[PDB]
Amino acid sequence: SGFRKMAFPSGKVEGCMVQVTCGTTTLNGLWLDDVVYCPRHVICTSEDMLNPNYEDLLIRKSNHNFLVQAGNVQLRVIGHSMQNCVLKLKVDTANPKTPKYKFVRIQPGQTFSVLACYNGSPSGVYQCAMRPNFTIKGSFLNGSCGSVGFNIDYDCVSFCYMHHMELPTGVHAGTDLEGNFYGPFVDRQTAQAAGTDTTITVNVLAWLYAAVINGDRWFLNRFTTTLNDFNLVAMKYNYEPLTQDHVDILGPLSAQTGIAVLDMCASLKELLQNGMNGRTILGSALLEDEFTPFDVVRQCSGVT
Amino acid sequence: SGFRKMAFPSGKVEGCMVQVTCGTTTLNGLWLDDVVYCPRHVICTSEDMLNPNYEDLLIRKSNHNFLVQAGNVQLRVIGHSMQNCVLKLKVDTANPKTPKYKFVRIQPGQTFSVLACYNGSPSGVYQCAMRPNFTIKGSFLNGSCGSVGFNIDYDCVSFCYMHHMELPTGVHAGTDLEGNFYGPFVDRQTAQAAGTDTTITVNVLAWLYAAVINGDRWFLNRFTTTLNDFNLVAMKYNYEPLTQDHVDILGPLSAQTGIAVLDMCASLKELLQNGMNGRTILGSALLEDEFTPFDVVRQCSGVT
Ligand SMILES: COC(=O)c1cccc(NS(C)(=O)=O)c1
Ligand SMILES: COC(=O)c1cccc(NS(C)(=O)=O)c1
Repeated sequence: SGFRKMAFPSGKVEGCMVQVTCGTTTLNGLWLDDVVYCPRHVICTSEDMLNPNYEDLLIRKSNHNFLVQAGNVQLRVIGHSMQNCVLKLKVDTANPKTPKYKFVRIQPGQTFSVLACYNGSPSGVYQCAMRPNFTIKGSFLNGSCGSVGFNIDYDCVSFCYMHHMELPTGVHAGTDLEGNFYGPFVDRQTAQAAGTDTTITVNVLAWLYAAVINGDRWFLNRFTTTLNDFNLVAMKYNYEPLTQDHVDILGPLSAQTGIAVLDMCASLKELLQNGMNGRTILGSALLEDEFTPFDVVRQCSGVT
Repeated sequence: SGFRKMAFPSGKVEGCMVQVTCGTTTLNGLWLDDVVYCPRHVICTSEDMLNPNYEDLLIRKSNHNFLVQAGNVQLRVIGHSMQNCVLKLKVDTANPKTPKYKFVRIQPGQTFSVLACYNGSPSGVYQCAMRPNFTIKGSFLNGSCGSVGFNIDYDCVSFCYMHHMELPTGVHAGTDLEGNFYGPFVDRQTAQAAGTDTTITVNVLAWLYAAVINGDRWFLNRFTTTLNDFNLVAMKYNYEPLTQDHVDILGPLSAQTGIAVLDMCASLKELLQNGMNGRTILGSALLEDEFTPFDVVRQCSGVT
């Protein structure tokens, strides 16, 4: 029993973290096989960052300008290319600790673990979600760029995020491992405002199911609703619309608890309209939206 | 910027987790040097668990009755002893991945990371605190016993917790790595009620400092207080008393933010008396008490 905000074990990713230095800029890289992936803004002075022309800045850089250190040993860079907003540094040595891995671009609402690193050295691990506005709410200081976000399916690490940017509002933007930003963000020190940070409805429902499974039942009400009725309320409260695809995904949590998805929707509706009245659910005084349905299944069934 | 509930990187501990089986009971062990540490209740049938006599149950067990598996390879048990509520299984092979490590008994209020394991296989990592009633609020299913709690000081893992028990209320009890229970709990399936789960005052203050550092300032008030005045309010709200030792520990957070510890105490006092009024601090609608002052320093300074 008990339900915790849980990150994947970080060991497989710890073994992939290196320090990348270009001139006076040091950040983190991800070493998979004989390639080190890092944010292309490693090539920038903070001055460059105001209006960088990355192709033009890259002409001034050779293989030997990229200093890659894995622990306290230098890797030989034998090639480099720009893919979108990441640099791929070819090194002469395959990472001996390369895990099975995939590159996956996640959708808003999906959760992942971040291994926060400074100078290629891991400091901590935490669980994030891709927000509906394609930001993440991270914990990232100067030097944390190139820290990555990941999921693990048994023995295979799916890399979904690399850290690039803090917005003036202190929320975070970054790329998939093909260098493509999530959302409309760019690796430039310019005014970039995030859209509405809406609540991930399907995730709140999953967590309400988790609460029922763990004995927190006080919010279960006598009502049901429809998707259209629920969605009118959702809109009003800046919750993402719920689709039949979301209802389908929640099906196993419905089955386990014998609470129809639309019944839990009506319980959520009442919680939005009435508030918590100073009560908690799973030790939270707000509705948690950074557990996916699968996260709830995983933690409530003990997958390794 | 940003402030997250952050666990230590789990890699060093992942490398120490093994499966221990005695008869039909499988749980987790911790392999350090040539010793596997596990809960002594590995020897119990659930029937035994109602009134176990551990010395008497152990007479029926030999070295070969303890099956230790590290990944998919069996370790040879050449010795076994009971220390308090843990078994120490001597194996013929030193763990090649043994990190630098210490055994530390923590005080209530101290935080640590838990690597949740099933069948010697890590499923996730989360951040806990030793509650003032010597429980922890974990996420632990059947098979998770022998999962451990730890801190890392640079390269040295300090092991502070091993999981043993879920109380009828679904909170958790376990031991230090010398087999001594935290609090008055015993490894017996009997009625064991926890005391008052009080709020770790010094931890809430630290997190309020973290909030100021990250731009959440709305709760800063025009008041100050004294330890005695604050403590009258603390008592009323089931907050732990604040000592001059706690004030001393908060000193660096005071210095960084220029907010006197007693001023932040007066801000906390008003938050207890007035509530949050539907506002959040660092994305929480309650006062978070599972960050230590050092945790705040660590995350706000980027230690690795
Ligand atoms: C077991 O049913 C699920 O929760 C489930 C099924 C299939 C896929 C997922 N992935 S998710 C939570 O990101 O959308 C969850
Ligand atoms: C830097 O000042 C601190 O926060 C500090 C100093 C010394 C020790 C600690 N350990 S603790 C938070 O567990 O009580 C924190």
